[PDB]
Amino acid sequence: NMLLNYVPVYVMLPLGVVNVDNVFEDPDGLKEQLLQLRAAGVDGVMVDVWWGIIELKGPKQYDWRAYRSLLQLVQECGLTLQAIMSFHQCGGNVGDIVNIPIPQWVLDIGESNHDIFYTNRSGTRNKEYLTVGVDNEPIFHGRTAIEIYSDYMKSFRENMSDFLESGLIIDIYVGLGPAGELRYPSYPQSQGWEFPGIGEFQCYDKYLKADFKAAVARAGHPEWELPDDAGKYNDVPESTGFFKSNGTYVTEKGKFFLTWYSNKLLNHGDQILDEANKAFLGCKVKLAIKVSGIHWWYKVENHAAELTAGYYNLNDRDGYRPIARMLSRHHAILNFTCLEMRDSEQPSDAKSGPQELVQQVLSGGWREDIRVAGENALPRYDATAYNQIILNARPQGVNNNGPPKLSMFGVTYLRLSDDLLQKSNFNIFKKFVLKMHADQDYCANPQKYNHAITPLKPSAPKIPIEVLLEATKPTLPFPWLPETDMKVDG
Ligand SMILES: OC[C@H]1O[C@H](O[C@H]2[C@H](O)[C@@H](O)[C@@H](O)O[C@@H]2CO)[C@H](O)[C@@H](O)[C@@H]1O
Ligand SMILES: OC[C@H]1O[C@H](O[C@H]2[C@H](O)[C@@H](O)[C@H](O)O[C@@H]2CO)[C@H](O)[C@@H](O)[C@@H]1O
Repeated sequence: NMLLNYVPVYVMLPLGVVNVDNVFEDPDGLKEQLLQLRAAGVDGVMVDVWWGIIELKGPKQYDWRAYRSLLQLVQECGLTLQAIMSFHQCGGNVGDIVNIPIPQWVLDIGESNHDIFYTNRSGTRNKEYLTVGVDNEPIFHGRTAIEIYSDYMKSFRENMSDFLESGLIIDIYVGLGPAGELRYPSYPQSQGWEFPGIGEFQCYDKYLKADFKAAVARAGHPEWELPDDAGKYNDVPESTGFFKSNGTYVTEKGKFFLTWYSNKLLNHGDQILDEANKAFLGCKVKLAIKVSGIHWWYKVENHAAELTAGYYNLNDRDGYRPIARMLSRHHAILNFTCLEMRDSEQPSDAKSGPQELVQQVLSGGWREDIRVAGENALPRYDATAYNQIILNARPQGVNNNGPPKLSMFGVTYLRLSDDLLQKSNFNIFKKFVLKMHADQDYCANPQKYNHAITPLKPSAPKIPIEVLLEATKPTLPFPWLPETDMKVDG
C-alpha cells in the first residue's frame, strides 16, 4: 500500500511566537494560520522552547505557562509537535528576526568569567551558546552546564506531562549549540562572516585551550599550539597556511588538532543526549539532534568550512557517520539540512556541493541504521526547491510493492510565515505536502505508515571513541535518482 511511502511534513512556527517576556502574544492570529496548515494536510509543527525565556528569573526559576497555552492551542488544532530544547540565543544567525538571549543570570556569570563563551583566536567572545569547555564545570551557582540542560528537560517533562501523555509531542529536539545545531559557531554573521568565508576555529576559551595543551603533552608534543595560520572568517582556503595544499591540516600536528576539535563535539552531544534520555524515559517520543549543512568548500580537498565548524570531513575521512553511530546508542534521529539546495544554485567560486553532502550524510545515517530527518536551510516557495526536497525524502522513488528501500523519517519546513500562506505560494505548498505523502490524504494515525512511537527506552551502553571513529571509513553513497518520480511540477 502507498501509505508505506508516506513521509510526514512538519512546519516550523514563527520565531518569537512566545516573546522574551514569556507571553503568548497572538493566539488568535496563530490559530487561523494553524487551521490553514491543518487543512493543507500538514502533520505537525516545530517550535523552539527557549531556555532564555523560561529560566530567565534565575536558577530553576521556570515559568512554563505561556508554552502550556501554546501547546494547548496546537493540540486544539489537530497538529502534533516537535519541541526543541533551545539552549541557544536567537538573533545572530540568518533569518533571526527576534532577539532571545540565553538567561540573563548566565550572562551575568559570563561578565566575571568570559571563558564560558566560545572564543576565536582574536579573543572575541560569542554569547549565543555556552562553550563545550564548561559542560562539566560546576561554575553556574553550583551546577555544570550539562546539569542546567538536564534540569531544564526534566522540568519540561514533568510540567508538560499531560501533553506528553496525550501524544501531542512527538519529537524532542535537543539543541546542542548555535542555532540548536551540534557545531561550533565558526561562521558568525555577528562578527562579519560572509558566505562563503571558511570561518574560524572556536577553541580559544581557557577551558578548551587548557584541555588541548594537556592532550598534546600526553601525545608527546607539549610544544604544539592551537592553529595560528588558519586565517580569518572571510578568507579562502588557498590563502591560509593551514588549509592550502600540503598545508598544516595534513601534518601530524594538524590531524591531531582536528581530531581533538571534532571529538569534543561528539562527546558533547553524547553526554547531553544521555541526560535527555533519562529526562524523557518512558515517554512516547523520539530524541533528535540537528547537524548543520556546510556545503561551501565541500568540493575542494580541504573542506575548510566543515572543519572549522567541527565536522572533520575530508575525501578520505567521513566526519558525519561517526555522529550517526553515536546517535544509534540513543536511538535518536539525525536531522540534516540543505534538503532543498542544488549545486547549480551556488556561486561557482564557493566550491559548493550541497547535493553530494546530503547524499553522504543521509547514506551514512541509513548505513548506521538510524532514522534520518531534515529541513530546508533557506526559505523557498518554488517547485524546484520542493522537488529537490521530495527527491532527498525518497532518493530511489516510491515503491508500489511496499515501503521504499530508502526514505527519510520526516521533513520540517522552514518556516511558517505570511509569505507561505499567500494564495500562490500556499497552493504550491499543498502540492508539496501531497507528494511527500505519496499522493495519499493526510493520515492522522502514524501507525498506518509505520511511524508508531513506543515508550522511550534507556540508552544503549556507551560506545568508546575508538569505535565511533571506525565510522570515519569512507563508504560509497546509496544510488540517487536524477529527479523525483513524485514531482510537484512548477
Ligand atoms: O526555529 C528553529 C531554528 O531556526 C533557525 O536556525 C535554522 C537555520 O535558519 C537554518 O538555515 C538551518 O541551519 O537550520 C537551523 C536550525 O533549524 C534559528 O536561527 C534557530 O535559532 C532556531 O532554533
Ligand atoms: O548563514 C548560513 C547560510 O549561509 C548561506 O546562505 C546565504 C546564501 O548563500 C546567500 O545567497 C544569501 O544571500 O545569504 C544567505 C545567508 O548567509 C548558505 O547558502 C546556507 O547554506 C547557510 O545555511
